[PDB]
Amino acid sequence: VSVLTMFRYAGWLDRLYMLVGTLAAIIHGVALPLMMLIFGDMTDSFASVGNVSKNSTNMSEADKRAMFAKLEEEMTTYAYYYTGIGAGVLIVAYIQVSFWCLAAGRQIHKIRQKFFHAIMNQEIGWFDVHDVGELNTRLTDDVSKINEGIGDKIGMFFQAMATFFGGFIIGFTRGWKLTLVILAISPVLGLSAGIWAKILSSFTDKELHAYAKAGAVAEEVLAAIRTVIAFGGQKKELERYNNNLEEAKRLGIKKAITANISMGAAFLLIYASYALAFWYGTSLVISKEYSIGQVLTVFFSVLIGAFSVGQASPNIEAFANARGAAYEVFKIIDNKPSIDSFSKSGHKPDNIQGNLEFKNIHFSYPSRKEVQILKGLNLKVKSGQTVALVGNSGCGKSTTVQLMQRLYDPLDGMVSIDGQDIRTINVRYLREIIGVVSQEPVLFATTIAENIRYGREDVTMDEIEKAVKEANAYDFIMKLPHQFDTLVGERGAQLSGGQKQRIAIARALVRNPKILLLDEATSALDTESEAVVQAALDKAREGRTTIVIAHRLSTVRNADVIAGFDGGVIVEQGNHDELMREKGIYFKLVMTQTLDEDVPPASFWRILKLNSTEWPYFVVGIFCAIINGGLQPAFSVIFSKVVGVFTNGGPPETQRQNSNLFSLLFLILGIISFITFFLQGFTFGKAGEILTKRLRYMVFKSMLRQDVSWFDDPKNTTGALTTRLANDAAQVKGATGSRLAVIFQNIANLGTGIIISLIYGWQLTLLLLAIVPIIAIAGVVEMKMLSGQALKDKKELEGSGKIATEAIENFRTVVSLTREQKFETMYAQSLQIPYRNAMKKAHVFGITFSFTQAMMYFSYAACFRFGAYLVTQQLMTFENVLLVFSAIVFGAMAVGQVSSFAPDYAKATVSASHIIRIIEKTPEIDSYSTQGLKPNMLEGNVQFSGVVFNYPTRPSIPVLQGLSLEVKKGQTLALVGSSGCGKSTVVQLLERFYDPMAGSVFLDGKEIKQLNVQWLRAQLGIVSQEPILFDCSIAENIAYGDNSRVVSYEEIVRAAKEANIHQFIDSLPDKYNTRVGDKGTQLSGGQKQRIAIARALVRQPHILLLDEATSALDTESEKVVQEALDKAREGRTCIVIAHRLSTIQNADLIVVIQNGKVKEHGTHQQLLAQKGIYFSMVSVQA
Ligand SMILES: CC(C)[C@H]1NC(=O)c2c[se]c(n2)[C@@H](C(C)C)NC(=O)c2c[se]c(n2)[C@@H](C(C)C)NC(=O)c2c[se]c1n2
Repeated sequence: VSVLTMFRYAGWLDRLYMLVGTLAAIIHGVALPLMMLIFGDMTDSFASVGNVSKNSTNMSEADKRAMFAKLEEEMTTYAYYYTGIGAGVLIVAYIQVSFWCLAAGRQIHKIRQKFFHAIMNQEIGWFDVHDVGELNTRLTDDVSKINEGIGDKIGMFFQAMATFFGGFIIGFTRGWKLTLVILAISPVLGLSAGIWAKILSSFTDKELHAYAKAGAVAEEVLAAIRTVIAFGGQKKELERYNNNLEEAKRLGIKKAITANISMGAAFLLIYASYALAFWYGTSLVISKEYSIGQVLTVFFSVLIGAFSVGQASPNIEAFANARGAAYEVFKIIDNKPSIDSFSKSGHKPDNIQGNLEFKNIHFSYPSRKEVQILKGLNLKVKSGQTVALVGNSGCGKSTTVQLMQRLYDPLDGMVSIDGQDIRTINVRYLREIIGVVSQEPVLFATTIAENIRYGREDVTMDEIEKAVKEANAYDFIMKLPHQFDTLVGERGAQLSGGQKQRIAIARALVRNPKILLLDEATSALDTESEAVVQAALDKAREGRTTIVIAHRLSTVRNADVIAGFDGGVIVEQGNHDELMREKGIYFKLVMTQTLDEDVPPASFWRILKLNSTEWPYFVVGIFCAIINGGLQPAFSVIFSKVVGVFTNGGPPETQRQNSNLFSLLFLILGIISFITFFLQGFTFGKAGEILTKRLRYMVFKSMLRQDVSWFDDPKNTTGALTTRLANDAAQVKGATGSRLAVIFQNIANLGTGIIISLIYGWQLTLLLLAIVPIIAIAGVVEMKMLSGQALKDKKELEGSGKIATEAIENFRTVVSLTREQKFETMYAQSLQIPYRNAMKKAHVFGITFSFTQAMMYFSYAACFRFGAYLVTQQLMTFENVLLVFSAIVFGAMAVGQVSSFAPDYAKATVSASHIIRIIEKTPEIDSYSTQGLKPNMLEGNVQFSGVVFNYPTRPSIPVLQGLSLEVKKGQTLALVGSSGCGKSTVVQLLERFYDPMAGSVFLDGKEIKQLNVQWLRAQLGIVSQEPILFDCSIAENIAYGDNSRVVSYEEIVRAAKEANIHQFIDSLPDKYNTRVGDKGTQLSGGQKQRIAIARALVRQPHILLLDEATSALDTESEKVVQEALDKAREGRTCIVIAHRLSTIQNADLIVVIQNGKVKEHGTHQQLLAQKGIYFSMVSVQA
């Protein structure tokens, strides 16, 4: 039910098609065992011919005839065999695939529309809860997973019937009890295999979780980069915990990694066992009873039943994860909670006009426990009026405004619009009859003409023309290029909020309600706009009764009636004057305000050379690799022998030949493997260990030393970096392992394959090499075609998913609701295309997979038939075919390698390139000389000649053009610009974070941008806006280890003293030991600054860089800061930049710089004597 059924709901000819295919799949897997039985019949007639060929020394003619007759006889059996099994595979395959598609296809599609629309119907709730971020996320993600659920499933039913039926069919029909001995030994061995292997595979899981832990403890904080450069360099810590947990869980999970190699070894060991019991049980039940040297069929075949149950396993899984998540989020899908709104039929009020009535409504927010914001609200408002609400403590006003669109249904009491109860009239009809405008003027990524249109589908640019003209916007739109058909550059980020809101005005305007609501629309907008806007707001009001909650008492004056609120506490009501007269709430309050990347340059073999560098040595590794390969073709050889010696050889010692080879297999495979692996696992594994660890150490430091425009102007977040750390150390690891695997399979396949290939027979060697590289190329192109369709599909669906998102993310839409479907409709359109396209590609996968399989039987037809070729009187085509097919097996072993081990080397290398390009870098300012700190450099006079610069993005026109400043010693250089840039950049330039484009600086005499970077940052009293202190203790923080500076106790005492933070240091549990406490979230910015300053003075600068230090503080914080800073200055030079046009007075040389160029300068009153820039600044101040 629910889970699975719903999960597969909705398909007539679909469900039928689904079944159909299913069947196909069945006949398919089964098709493979049949294939095995056959190899039986052919291998048996073949064995007969070889045994009589063994007797020989007699009737030469009777032999020409018996062997030719049997040759052509089976040569035919082969024709009709591959013809059979073959044609089959092809056909049904293509079919099962169509299941996959068609099925999931239309399925998903359906689920698609029903989900979009679903969300667009869950209403309020999608604002109520959800992450409405995480939602569209799961939108796309989940939908897809459901799909993969439908297709892989098909594949599952498949291999499920391949194992079940095959292992049955053969595992019971051929043997009678022999097939049963098979069942005995084979299944039992399959058990022990899957068991032990899986037990230690999960032991690997546990080891990997122990890793992730070691990982984060190998992560730490790596942001706060800037403050860090102005600090020095962590470098030990990182490395410490780094390699620490690394090496530990390294050897450890590498013990389970090597144990994983102990697993590939346990499985292979047991493999050998498979052989052991296999051949043994055979040799016996093939020498005594059931003498057919064809037990091979049954036994081998059931093996196939096992491996098919495996593949079956991952497929099922996908059906699960798909089933599970799909149906659960499906429940959050098809489900139609709604009912607190909905969108259909309802009550129709043609009466047009009416009065708003709020009759005792008790409302609690959707957050259950949240205290009812409308602890009983009574408020009626006549038509034609314009009532405003006033509050301040948040949540109540906007709340009423809110439920006026029926948004949240009232918890109790009710509200009657016009004279009928809001809850009784149709919702759409309501929402349309209710024009509203909140603060956020949301605009869609389209043209103005549109946004408007959105407000109302049908409408001619004519009406829009007037509408806007009325919403007074017909001007900027005009002066705006493209006219009405002007887009809004990806979202509502291309014009002033004033304009935006305005447009909206227009929007809702064209809606022309009867009830207009303004949720502090004007709010959050410059004064000027504020006026023009209010203006429009008015022009649209008064013909429409309107309620308005705002803070601009100024725009509250023209109120036909004011509403007393301040967080959900109704009170005084009536005209402005009446409330002022009431000297209550109004009066008072009125008087209270008066992650993408991808880089072209890769790195061919470069990673392999730098590979070796990051490697001491491990021939031992490559060695065991090689021998390992040799080990594989070996089994190949030996097997051929076994089957051969027994299918055509001498009757005596048949048991010694059998007991020998089978025993051999065992010792050979099992022992050399478990050993070859373990051994390598240890070597190559340790390889990845150091490589990673060491790699990190370098990469990280490379960053530490790195810096300038890097973190100064980065687009490489702290995460992206940290990640880079982990992932890439790991990926290169995969680079060395691959290289290992490469040499391996190679010599394995290539080498041994060719050797045995020379002892071939020249018919087989060639026909087969044609077959392996060919089916190989068909597999690679198979994948390629598959990723392609997958990629392009993700792009069309993307577009569709981007818009859809835009709507759900921007629920505001609902405000007009005049688009829901309209929207989804447009998406139906896009969806429409990738749906027909999903069909085409469907068929595709079909023909592809099929053609694959084709190549399969085909290859077998050629192989066996071409092998057996001419065998009249005994020709060079006998048992050797085994070895030949061993070469086919060899190609298939190489496939086992590229489908296993370290990643496809691809992402491995790309990630390798990244870590390289980074570990490399260009230091730019590490150690050096470039000064000697002569006992007479302790001045501090800063010089700025030319000063032209502009952090990386030069075509944005430099923010430093021909600048020039200067500053004496032991004084305070005042600095004030226009805003943001200029101030900080200079400070920066001093810190030499960015070497100016043209010009230079002089901290005292020598040339800054030549002086010693290290020392120039040794003396520096830096304290910018947003401070910061690592999750250390204040004592340590205060004692900021700039360099060899040993945490000087009495020194730091000096820091808390002057800094003015000794207050928190006095008492407050632990005194100096208190860790910032949870990364710092326990001390006010004032405090943190106090420690900031402590830092500076702790370094005893000769220059103090104050970057608006206190610029988001308050009482005694700004005061105590300016005082500590007061004694913190004057003994040593200090450029103090700031936007405190008030406390800047106390300055020696105040410099008024107009971004790029300084315009005025000198002493305060003097600048005031210069009525102009500085003047207009203190006057705007007031
Ligand atoms: C592929 C199916 C037709 C069929 N095999 C043959 O017809 C065949 C004819 Se000679 C022979 N197998 C012997 C012999 C060469 C030693 N094979 C191996 O020692 C060997 C070692 Se790993 C490996 N195979 C992988 C690889 C090949 C995928 N194959 C299978 O798990 C598998 C399961 Se059923 C099956 N194969």
